[PDB]
Amino acid sequence: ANPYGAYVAAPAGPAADMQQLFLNAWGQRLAHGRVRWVAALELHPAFDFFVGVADVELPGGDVPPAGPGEIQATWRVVNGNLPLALCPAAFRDARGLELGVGRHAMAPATIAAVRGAFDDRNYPAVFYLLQAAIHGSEHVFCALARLVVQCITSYWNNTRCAAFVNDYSLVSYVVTYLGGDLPEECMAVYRDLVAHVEALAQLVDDFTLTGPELGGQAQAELNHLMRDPALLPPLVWDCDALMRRAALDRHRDCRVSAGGHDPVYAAACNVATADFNRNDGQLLHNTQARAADAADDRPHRGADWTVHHKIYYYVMVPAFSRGRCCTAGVRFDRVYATLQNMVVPEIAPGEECPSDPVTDPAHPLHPANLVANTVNAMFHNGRVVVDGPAMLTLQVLAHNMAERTTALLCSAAPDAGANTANMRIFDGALHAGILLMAPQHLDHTIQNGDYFYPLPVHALFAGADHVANAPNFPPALRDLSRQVPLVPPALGANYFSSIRQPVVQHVRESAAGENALTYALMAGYFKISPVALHHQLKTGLH
Repeated sequence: ANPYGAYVAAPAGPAADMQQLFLNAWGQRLAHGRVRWVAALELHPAFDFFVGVADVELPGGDVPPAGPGEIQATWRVVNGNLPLALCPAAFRDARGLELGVGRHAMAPATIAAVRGAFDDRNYPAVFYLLQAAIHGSEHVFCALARLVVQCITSYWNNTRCAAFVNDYSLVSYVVTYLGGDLPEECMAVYRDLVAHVEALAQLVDDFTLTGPELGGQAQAELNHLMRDPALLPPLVWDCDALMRRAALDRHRDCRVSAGGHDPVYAAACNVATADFNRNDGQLLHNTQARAADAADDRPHRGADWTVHHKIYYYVMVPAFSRGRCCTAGVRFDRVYATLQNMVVPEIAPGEECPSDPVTDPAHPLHPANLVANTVNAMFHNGRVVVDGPAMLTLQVLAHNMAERTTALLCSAAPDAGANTANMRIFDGALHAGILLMAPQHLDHTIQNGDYFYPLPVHALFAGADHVANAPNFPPALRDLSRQVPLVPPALGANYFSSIRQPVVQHVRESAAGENALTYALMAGYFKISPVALHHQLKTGLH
């Protein structure tokens, strides 16, 4: 048999290496046997029965100790996990559809805008490096605020498309703060986006009952996955979701492995502090508004924040990307470098700052100044228009920066499952990572592994194109990958994800408008425990 979806490895140091260490040990295991989930033992709905692994303590291990393949079973958590056989896609779609009527609904515009962003193969690379530099930091988003307003307007005017939709934190800000700074029709989009994620959040409370607090965890946490503090979103800039998580009753038994080390926090990082090559499992927790509010212990953002993120990444993203997209770790040195390597000609004494880059030869984006391998070059390729001062704000990065993108493997035993009565749930996630939206041109900087390296934390985000066209991709597996999510066993396995293939499969083939497909998923994300059903039933979910 093929244990791919069955096995779960433990963090193998160098995040930017992980994914490779993988395709070099499972190259055979994969091309050989066949994979089930990616498409006999359907003994029960509330569970998943598969050809286990035998004697191995799942949490660790580099490769499956080939041998007596026993048969294990895992608890499908959300109802969304019931195979598409037992639960037709066409149905779940219809479910969300009727579920939609009477609730929020992203306007035609906002959809075409955001989708477009995601489907744009020429999406200005600069934006990623910028996003990388603006690592979830609100403080920094505020600095480069001028710069940003430019990119967004720039891009928007070129093609009505939301500038940074691939990152909630930014999208969050762009709503919080560049009020009358972006064109009307355009700010609209960014708002609408959050306005939706706001409704999807309300949906949970709409089908949860207002009562006691079971197991030190509010009802909604037992009745729904997104609202469940046990699952941290795929991508985490700070350490909020990670703090609150470790702050759960023993009867969960949470285990988080940071790149392979007990995760130690960090309140900040300079240019003196920053160690791009650090392998010790220390996570930056610096994303505050004021540098004064500096913390190492307490969390910064708040309870809801992290939620909306999960809502965005697990619903909104799939909703728009339909799977064509993938999470990746960043090479901050490579970035920070070419980033703070610009060319701003001296402002002509007596003259005013260059406004137009097609004429004034003193404009950093005038062809005359476009030096190869310089951030000036990039802005040009992206058909982006940013003036000199804006470009200079990048001086901030030296003050507030993020060093390494860490691979996170967390886990725990089920909640309202004690009457269920071993196998624990596994979930991956990236600390300093970003979501590569559309797949940029094969031999270019984004794909060339220049600044960013592909590293899927979950089946939901693992576009073949990103991983297949990667730097050292075994040409043998090219075929396989063209139809099988390659999430590193170090980051989790299908039969253990709080959300398995059915869901993925759903998105991939679903054929509903985003609004519909949105609510659809948000629904599928409800729990399955008796209590869940209790609530879901009372409120009238089904």
